[PDB]
Amino acid sequence: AMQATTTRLVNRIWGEFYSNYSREIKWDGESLGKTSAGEPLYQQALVGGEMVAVGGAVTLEVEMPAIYFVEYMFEDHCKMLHGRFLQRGSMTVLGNAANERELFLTNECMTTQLKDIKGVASFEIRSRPWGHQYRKKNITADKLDWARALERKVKDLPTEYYCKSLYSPERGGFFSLPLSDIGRSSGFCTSCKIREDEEKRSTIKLNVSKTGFFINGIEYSVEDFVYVNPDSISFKSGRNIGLRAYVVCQLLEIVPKSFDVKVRRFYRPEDVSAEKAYASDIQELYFSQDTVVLPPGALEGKCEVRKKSDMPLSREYPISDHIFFCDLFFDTSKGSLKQLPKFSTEIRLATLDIFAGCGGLSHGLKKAGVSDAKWAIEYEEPAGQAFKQNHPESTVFVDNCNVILRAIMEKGGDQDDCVSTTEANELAAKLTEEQKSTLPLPGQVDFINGGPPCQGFSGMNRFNQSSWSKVQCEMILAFLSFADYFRPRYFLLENVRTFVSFNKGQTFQLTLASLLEMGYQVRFGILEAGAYGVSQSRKRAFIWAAAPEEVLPEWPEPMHVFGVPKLKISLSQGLHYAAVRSTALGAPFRPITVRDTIGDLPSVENGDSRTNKEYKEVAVSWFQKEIRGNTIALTDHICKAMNELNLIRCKLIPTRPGADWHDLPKRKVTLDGRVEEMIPFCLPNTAERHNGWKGLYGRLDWQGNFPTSVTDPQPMGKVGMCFHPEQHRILTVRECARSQGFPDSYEFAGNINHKHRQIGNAVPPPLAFALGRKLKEALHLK
DNA sequence: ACTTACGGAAGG
DNA sequence: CCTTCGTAAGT
Ligand SMILES: Nc1ncnc2c1ncn2[C@@H]1O[C@H](CSCC[C@H](N)C(=O)O)[C@@H](O)[C@H]1O
Ligand SMILES: [Zn+2]
Repeated sequence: AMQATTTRLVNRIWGEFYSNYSREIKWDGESLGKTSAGEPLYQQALVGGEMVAVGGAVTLEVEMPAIYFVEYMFEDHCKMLHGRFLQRGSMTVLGNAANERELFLTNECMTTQLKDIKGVASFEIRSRPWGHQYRKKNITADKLDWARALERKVKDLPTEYYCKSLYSPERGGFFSLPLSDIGRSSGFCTSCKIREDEEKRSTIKLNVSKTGFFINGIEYSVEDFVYVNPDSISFKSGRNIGLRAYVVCQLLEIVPKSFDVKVRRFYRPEDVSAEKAYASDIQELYFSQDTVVLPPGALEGKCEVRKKSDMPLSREYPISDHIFFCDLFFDTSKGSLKQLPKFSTEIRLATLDIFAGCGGLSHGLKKAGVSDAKWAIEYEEPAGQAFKQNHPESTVFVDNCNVILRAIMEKGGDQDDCVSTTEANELAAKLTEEQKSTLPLPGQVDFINGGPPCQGFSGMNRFNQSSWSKVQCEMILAFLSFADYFRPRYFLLENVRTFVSFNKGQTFQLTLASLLEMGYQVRFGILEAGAYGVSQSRKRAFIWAAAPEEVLPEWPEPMHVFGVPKLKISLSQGLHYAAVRSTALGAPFRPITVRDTIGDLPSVENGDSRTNKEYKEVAVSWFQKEIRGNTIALTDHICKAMNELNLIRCKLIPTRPGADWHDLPKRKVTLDGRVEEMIPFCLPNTAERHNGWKGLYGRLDWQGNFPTSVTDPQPMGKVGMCFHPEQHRILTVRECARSQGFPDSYEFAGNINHKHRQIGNAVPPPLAFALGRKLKEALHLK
């Protein structure tokens, strides 16, 4: 319940949203060259007295006039000018959080006569050096710039605009300026060439040798292995049943018609039965002799099909390899599976994890090879204990982030740049010298990640205007202040999907506006955790930020079928951005089900409290072999104890898909001597406004998926689906951890409520691993 | 320390 | 027009 401790930059950005806020036209000079069409190229000109030059900006009438950064000028004797659009900040995803003097370069350009220019706008390109050591100089320069801008605005003088980033709504973010590709004055525009290449890579182009084509840039050819959409050849938490994956085919022939492709076919284990898909590798295929003639537009990508001997030695949980293996033959007519009677042949960053929790993000990030987890901050004792247990080489501060930040800023001597409450200062002054000597200092942290609390942004929160929820939503400012003070090379933020829509997006827009103020490149997206190898409907919003000299990571490619449409962020002007595709209509791998996740764990009764057990059966599914590994000790296979009435209700729920409280008979039970009603009073009382409370007192489906992991699985909770598919009990701690992708060797601390809170709060380790892989690729790109 | 009671907006 | 996805008050 502490007000966030912030630097003055973040405090100034958020303002009131912070609780603790404190006609003559003539060429100038000679020519310098000619275009490919023999047109002289000039660099300087005069248009009615005002001066136009390559690298400046010009104005066109449109309501505010449009601004165009001049790329080149040339001459019919008609004077011409090519310019790239400079979008204003208010017309971007920033909205009302943008400055009135900042312009963003876009990939849209136009050619216009010099007579159409309304005037010349004072325009500069801003490129400040990056580093924590330039913060004070940047602060002084920004104060001077603000004073000059206010002075000019008082006297009604023309505005002076600056540009430091390029706005990509198609890539969804703000990237670094290609300073070497703009203002060349050579008759060649990079955006024009990019547009031409994008237009070219869209049509059907049969190759010269009549053996392949160029669908969407991909160069398919005969004997290649391709993906085909399965359509071209429900209850709560069970919407993935009936969803099929990509049909893997071999390009056999190019049948002339403007042509068609004749392909063979491969069968997956799930095409035989659901029991065969359970006990089978996710990358297994069956040879068949069925050929289909398809249009060339039905192909969805390329893959490799090997034998079991030539499969890659490295095995990862989040599978990013488009490699399958074929060993058996599926007879379509008989339905049998027989044997086969042309297949295929340093950067670790010192990391600070704020709001660490039990270490779900840190585990995946450091498993990918990009994070060190050198420092962690987590103010809850059980979660900090779990983090220390799972990352023994990490320095964990079990303290408020607003106190750790105050201690860090006070250690560095920047007490005048800290906006903190008296309580934060008093608690920071009460830190022993041992902890104040191991605190991180700016220049030692190259990566800051972590997810601030989402309980104030979640749509479940009925009371999101209370003091507690308003304080929880204020932890964004402390995270941004950590990023501003330390200035790491990379920055990662995770929150709920509703974080981008909360308060009309004003919290989201004010976040990017902060990161852009520090001089970052910011990109945003929304990812579904169930498309990366878990049986869970978990939609999370991610924000990547990088220094101007670094490369922004790409988004991981989902490889599992999941019944979730495209998750779009609304930018502005009716535009939307989807970070990744939707795998509902096809993906390389089949969805993970509940039985694949928790099918092999031994049965336990209600209220089991044995924290140490032994595995009874061996792993069967592909998930169980990957989630257990070499673990021989079963930990935290314990479930919460239900009272007599709740246990009585649980035993009367049928063990069939779609079962919930609607199947409870209407009768009076006697427990003690108390007489109660079997059906809870609150469920039919407000069922009309809550979709009938579907899923409450509901069992999981063996072929479905787990619902969203909450910090307190209850029978009568907004989720509801917490009962075992076959056992009269709630899901154990270990089962809820497996549903989140946690390896069986992971440890949790506290009582059962603390462990459940730890699991329900954590980022799925597979998603963190995928993000870390993308970050590793970005780091190697530099 | 548990158990019950339960609003409304963003996307489709 | 369904389909998602935690905090307070009462024992
Ligand atoms: N002000 C604060 N200072 C430090 N930790 C905080 C905090 N406010 C909330 N937290 C912690 O942040 C955690 C949620 S973030 C979840 C942990 C992490 N994202 C993961 O993937 O595992 C909670 O457990 C809470 O204890
Ligand atoms: Zn151009």
